[PDB]
Amino acid sequence: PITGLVYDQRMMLHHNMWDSHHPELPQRISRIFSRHEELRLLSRCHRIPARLATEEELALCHSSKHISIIKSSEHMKPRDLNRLGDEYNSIFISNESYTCALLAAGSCFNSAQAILTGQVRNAVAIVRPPGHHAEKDTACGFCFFNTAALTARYAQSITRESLRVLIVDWDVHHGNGTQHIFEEDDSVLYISLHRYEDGAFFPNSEDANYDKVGLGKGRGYNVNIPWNGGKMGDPEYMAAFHHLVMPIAREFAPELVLVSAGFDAARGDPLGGFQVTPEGYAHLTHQLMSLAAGRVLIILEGGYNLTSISESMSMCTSMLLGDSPPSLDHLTPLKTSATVSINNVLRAHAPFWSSLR
Ligand SMILES: O=C(NO)C1=CCCC1
Ligand SMILES: [K+]
Ligand SMILES: [K+]
Ligand SMILES: [Zn+2]
Repeated sequence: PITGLVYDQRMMLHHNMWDSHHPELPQRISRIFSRHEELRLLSRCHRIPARLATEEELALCHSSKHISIIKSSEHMKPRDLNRLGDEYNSIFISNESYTCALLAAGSCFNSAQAILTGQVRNAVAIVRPPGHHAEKDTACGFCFFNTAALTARYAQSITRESLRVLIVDWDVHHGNGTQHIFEEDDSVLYISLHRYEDGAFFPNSEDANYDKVGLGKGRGYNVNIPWNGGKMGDPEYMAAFHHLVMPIAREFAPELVLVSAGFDAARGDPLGGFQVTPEGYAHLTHQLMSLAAGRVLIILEGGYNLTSISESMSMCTSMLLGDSPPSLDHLTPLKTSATVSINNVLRAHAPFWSSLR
């Protein structure tokens, strides 16, 4: 009944040298860690060490060209770093960025290994830079390497190739990189909830719509839950879990659950515009703990209100430790567009998942 936790202050070294107030701040992870200490959650966890991902491990999901370019940034001058970052969509780079991305991935590898060998029951990874926008061949949206995708492949490499991994991505943005990496794969089920606005929300692609169900062998194994026209919160997320996430996940019967746990859908976030509460994230975590014999790894993605993300992720760790869920506020009726979204996903995925029929 042990919960693992990985945090390493070295991941704060990745920084924006032209805009020191950029929202993807070094103190995102130190604030989450501090709140775990304040709530006396840290002493209840087993500390898991960070490590660098190797280049061979990065190649589980990424091209050699992309790996080499980010690797080369470690020795670049600021003028090189500025121009290189501006080649990507929403990326800043410093001489420490590559090392920090390696530590984010390697920290999650060690956590998955601890879960899969039974050292811990579940775990939380307080890591940055985030990962779920990173593609096979390019960086994007503050992400260099796709930490969650890499962890799924790493998990398969130390168990068996066809280990069933569920990735639930509740960051407010679509994890375009994770979807693309696994789009043709039936061993990794990707489920994303995200603000969509008919494509008028980052990353601004109709790839995030509900009709993208996967390709080839992966048909049915990509579940997009897109939100339109509404300040979504606990009622909508609870409804999506009840009607979609949990029935599909139970039928898939994962052997490992990875959460791309961005907290930018949280009330107070400067970018997301949603109002999921810390108790809401607690309830989402508690439901996922009923899968995979409790083998859940919570990986920090986005989330930019330091107070909101600290309370929200700490509440997730409280759930992993076995604490009872806090009480939700009175769940208001769903925003009408959320009902439309959920019904659209149900129709798209009922062909592949008999639990939705
Ligand atoms: O939080 C994020 N992704 O999860 C952001 C990347 C670019 C703008 C917002
Ligand atoms: K998401
Ligand atoms: K998939
Ligand atoms: Zn995000």
